[PDB]
Amino acid sequence: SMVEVLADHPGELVRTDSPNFLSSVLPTHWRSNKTLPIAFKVVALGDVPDGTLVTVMAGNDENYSAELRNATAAMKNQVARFNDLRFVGRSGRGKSFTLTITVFTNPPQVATYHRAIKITVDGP
Ligand SMILES: [Br-]
Ligand SMILES: [Br-]
Repeated sequence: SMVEVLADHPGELVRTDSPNFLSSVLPTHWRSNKTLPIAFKVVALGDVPDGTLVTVMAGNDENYSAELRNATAAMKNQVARFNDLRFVGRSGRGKSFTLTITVFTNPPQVATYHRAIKITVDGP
Protein backbone atom coordinates (compact mmCIF):
# COMPACT_ATOMS: atom_id res chain seq x y z
CA SER A 1 0.00 0.00 0.00
CA MET A 2 1.17 3.63 -0.35
CA VAL A 3 1.28 3.99 3.46
CA GLU A 4 3.47 0.88 3.69
CA VAL A 5 5.72 1.99 0.84
CA LEU A 6 6.28 5.40 2.39
CA ALA A 7 7.01 3.76 5.76
CA ASP A 8 9.74 1.56 4.22
CA HIS A 9 11.61 4.67 2.90
CA PRO A 10 10.43 7.58 5.12
CA GLY A 11 11.61 10.99 4.07
CA GLU A 12 13.10 9.76 0.77
CA LEU A 13 10.36 9.44 -1.88
CA VAL A 14 8.55 12.07 -3.91
CA ARG A 15 5.50 12.12 -6.11
CA THR A 16 5.64 11.68 -9.83
CA ASP A 17 2.81 12.93 -12.00
CA SER A 18 1.31 9.44 -11.88
CA PRO A 19 -0.69 8.25 -8.85
CA ASN A 20 0.91 4.83 -9.41
CA PHE A 21 4.61 5.76 -9.00
CA LEU A 22 6.96 7.53 -6.66
CA SER A 23 10.67 8.25 -7.16
CA SER A 24 13.81 9.15 -5.30
CA VAL A 25 15.11 12.73 -5.44
CA LEU A 26 17.38 14.00 -8.25
CA PRO A 27 19.49 17.17 -8.31
CA THR A 28 17.88 20.33 -9.66
CA HIS A 29 21.14 21.03 -11.57
CA TRP A 30 23.93 18.52 -12.20
CA ARG A 31 27.16 18.23 -14.19
CA SER A 32 27.06 16.35 -17.49
CA ASN A 33 28.26 12.76 -17.18
CA LYS A 34 28.90 13.04 -13.42
CA THR A 35 27.73 10.21 -11.21
CA LEU A 36 24.53 11.07 -9.35
CA PRO A 37 24.67 11.73 -5.59
CA ILE A 38 21.57 9.57 -4.95
CA ALA A 39 21.03 6.50 -7.17
CA PHE A 40 17.75 6.93 -8.94
CA LYS A 41 14.82 4.73 -7.90
CA VAL A 42 11.31 4.36 -9.26
CA VAL A 43 8.81 2.88 -6.78
CA ALA A 44 5.58 1.20 -7.90
CA LEU A 45 2.59 1.58 -5.59
CA GLY A 46 0.61 -0.89 -7.69
CA ASP A 47 1.19 -4.44 -8.78
CA VAL A 48 4.32 -4.61 -10.88
CA PRO A 49 6.01 -8.01 -11.36
CA ASP A 50 9.69 -8.50 -10.51
CA GLY A 51 11.79 -8.06 -13.64
CA THR A 52 9.53 -5.38 -15.14
CA LEU A 53 11.82 -2.89 -16.81
CA VAL A 54 11.81 0.84 -16.31
CA THR A 55 13.44 3.27 -18.75
CA VAL A 56 13.92 6.99 -18.38
CA MET A 57 14.40 9.71 -21.02
CA ALA A 58 15.18 13.42 -20.73
CA GLY A 59 14.18 16.19 -23.05
CA ASN A 60 12.67 19.59 -23.69
CA ASP A 61 11.31 21.69 -26.56
CA GLU A 62 14.70 21.98 -28.23
CA ASN A 63 16.04 18.52 -27.56
CA TYR A 64 13.53 15.68 -27.86
CA SER A 65 15.79 13.13 -26.15
CA ALA A 66 19.06 14.09 -24.52
CA GLU A 67 21.70 11.43 -24.13
CA LEU A 68 21.68 9.41 -20.93
CA ARG A 69 23.77 6.50 -19.67
CA ASN A 70 22.38 3.44 -17.93
CA ALA A 71 18.82 4.63 -18.34
CA THR A 72 17.11 1.23 -17.69
CA ALA A 73 16.53 -0.70 -14.47
CA ALA A 74 14.45 -3.69 -13.40
CA MET A 75 11.80 -3.83 -10.69
CA LYS A 76 12.49 -5.97 -7.63
CA ASN A 77 9.95 -5.91 -4.81
CA GLN A 78 8.29 -2.84 -6.39
CA VAL A 79 11.53 -0.81 -6.65
CA ALA A 80 13.66 -0.27 -9.74
CA ARG A 81 17.09 1.02 -8.71
CA PHE A 82 19.23 2.47 -11.44
CA ASN A 83 22.79 1.58 -10.55
CA ASP A 84 24.44 4.45 -12.44
CA LEU A 85 22.04 6.68 -14.33
CA ARG A 86 23.97 9.62 -15.79
CA PHE A 87 22.79 12.70 -17.66
CA VAL A 88 25.16 13.17 -20.60
CA GLY A 89 23.37 15.54 -22.95
CA ARG A 90 23.30 19.13 -21.75
CA SER A 91 20.31 21.42 -21.43
CA GLY A 92 22.52 24.49 -21.05
CA ARG A 93 22.23 27.18 -18.42
CA GLY A 94 18.97 28.62 -19.72
CA LYS A 95 16.80 25.52 -20.08
CA SER A 96 16.17 22.29 -18.21
CA PHE A 97 14.89 18.81 -19.03
CA THR A 98 11.75 16.89 -18.20
CA LEU A 99 12.45 13.29 -17.18
CA THR A 100 9.91 10.81 -18.42
CA ILE A 101 9.70 7.42 -16.77
CA THR A 102 8.35 4.44 -18.71
CA VAL A 103 7.40 1.30 -16.75
CA PHE A 104 6.95 -1.72 -19.00
CA THR A 105 3.96 -3.30 -17.46
CA ASN A 106 1.49 -4.77 -19.88
CA PRO A 107 0.65 -2.31 -21.24
CA PRO A 108 3.35 0.26 -20.37
CA GLN A 109 2.72 3.23 -18.13
CA VAL A 110 4.34 6.65 -18.46
CA ALA A 111 5.09 8.91 -15.46
CA THR A 112 7.07 12.11 -15.18
CA TYR A 113 9.60 13.08 -12.53
CA HIS A 114 8.25 15.98 -10.45
CA ARG A 115 10.81 18.67 -11.26
CA ALA A 116 12.92 19.77 -14.22
CA ILE A 117 16.61 19.00 -14.20
CA LYS A 118 19.28 21.28 -15.57
CA ILE A 119 22.42 19.64 -17.01
CA THR A 120 25.50 21.72 -17.84
CA VAL A 121 29.15 21.12 -18.54
CA ASP A 122 30.25 22.45 -15.15
CA GLY A 123 27.13 21.79 -13.04
CA PRO A 124 26.15 23.97 -10.10
BR1 LIG B 1 22.18 15.02 -26.47
BR1 LIG C 1 26.26 23.51 -20.97
